[PDB]
Amino acid sequence: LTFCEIILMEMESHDAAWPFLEPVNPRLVSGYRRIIKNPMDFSTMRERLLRGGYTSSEEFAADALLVFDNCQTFNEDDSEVGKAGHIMRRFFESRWEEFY
Ligand SMILES: CNC(=O)c1cc(Cl)ccn1
Repeated sequence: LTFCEIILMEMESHDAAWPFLEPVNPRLVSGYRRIIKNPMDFSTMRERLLRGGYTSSEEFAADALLVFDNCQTFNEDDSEVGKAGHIMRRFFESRWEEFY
């Protein structure tokens, strides 16, 4: 869970991390409530981590991949959020496989 802190901090401070810092506001994003069943962002993961709500690193990795799966589900690959999402997803997978 130490590395979970390291990689979350690096993700939170990443350049392309702007679409995933805060939860998506369904009032502002049309159809998001309908398309995405399990919304997830970095702050939600951050709150769960500080509270200690992560049993294992796998549960952490699950929510991380959930962020990028949700991004790919709702946004186009050539969209601004989509392009930022591909950067963040590749960043996570890379750093995650470095440690483990
Ligand atoms: C992760 N962010 C999104 O999925 C998103 C998508 C759109 Cl269209 C607007 C704001 N946020």
